[PDB]
Amino acid sequence: APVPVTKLVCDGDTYKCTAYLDFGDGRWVAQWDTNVFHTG
Amino acid sequence: APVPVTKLVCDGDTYKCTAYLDFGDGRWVAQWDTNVFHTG
Amino acid sequence: APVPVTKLVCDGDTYKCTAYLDFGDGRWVAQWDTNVFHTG
Ligand SMILES: CC(=O)N[C@@H]1[C@@H](O)[C@H](O[C@@H]2O[C@H](CO)[C@@H](O)[C@H](O)[C@H]2NC(C)=O)[C@@H](CO[C@@H]2O[C@@H](C)[C@@H](O)[C@@H](O)[C@@H]2O)O[C@H]1O
Ligand SMILES: CC(=O)N[C@@H]1[C@@H](O)[C@H](O[C@@H]2O[C@H](CO)[C@@H](O)[C@H](O)[C@H]2NC(C)=O)[C@@H](CO[C@@H]2O[C@@H](C)[C@@H](O)[C@@H](O)[C@@H]2O)O[C@H]1O
Ligand SMILES: CC(=O)N[C@@H]1[C@@H](O)[C@H](O[C@@H]2O[C@H](CO)[C@@H](O)[C@H](O)[C@H]2NC(C)=O)[C@@H](CO[C@@H]2O[C@@H](C)[C@@H](O)[C@@H](O)[C@@H]2O)O[C@H]1O
Repeated sequence: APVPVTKLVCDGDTYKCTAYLDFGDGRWVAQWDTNVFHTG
Repeated sequence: APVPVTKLVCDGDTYKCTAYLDFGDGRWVAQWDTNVFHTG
Repeated sequence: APVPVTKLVCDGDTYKCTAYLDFGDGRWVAQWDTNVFHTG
């Protein structure tokens, strides 16, 4: 079931974003690959 | 063009995150595959 | 290392979401491909 994201972070060493989820004991995350770059 | 996200959810059954968008009739979403897992 | 997201936007022309990061000079983003579609 869809559950809300309580905090979103991203990481330019791992090239992943991690979404902390509201569910159960509070220790579930969603995580996906991303590009990370400097604008301008 | 980039539009704001009003709410972000993720789902450990479908392995998707869904971003509700502020645009048009209010019923547009962005969605992507994700990993979902327990930590700790 | 993980850094906070300050703003999340998504774009139905590019089919990407972009996360502005709290890091460094403030001009780093994470960006990933997404589906974008109308619901209901
Ligand atoms: C002089 C200095 O410290 N420059 C920093 C860059 O080194 C750093 O870019 C990463 O550098 C490592 C090598 O140390 C590479 O393996 C990565 O591929 C580089 N990442 C990117 C996206 O270019 C940048 C960026 O820092 C990274 O991304 C941030 C958003 C954050 O997650 C940091 O923790 C992460 O290291 O920062 C310069 O200051
Ligand atoms: C006893 C009990 O209820 N255990 C729950 C797990 O079943 C559940 O893990 C999912 O289980 C289904 C089969 O029922 C699998 O098809 C999924 O692959 C499992 N998902 C994961 C990520 O392991 C877990 C996790 O719940 C899921 O993810 C949450 C973040 C949330 O989105 C839930 O709605 C979703 O079902 O929870 C245990 O309690
Ligand atoms: C009459 C009108 O303006 N209709 C709009 C649609 O054209 C638009 O759908 C995009 O249309 C372009 C060509 O104009 C296509 O290349 C895209 O593939 C279409 N995208 C999608 C997702 O269908 C829709 C949706 O607008 C897009 O997505 C929004 C979330 C936002 O990012 C917009 O800036 C973006 O154009 O909107 C209709 O109103």
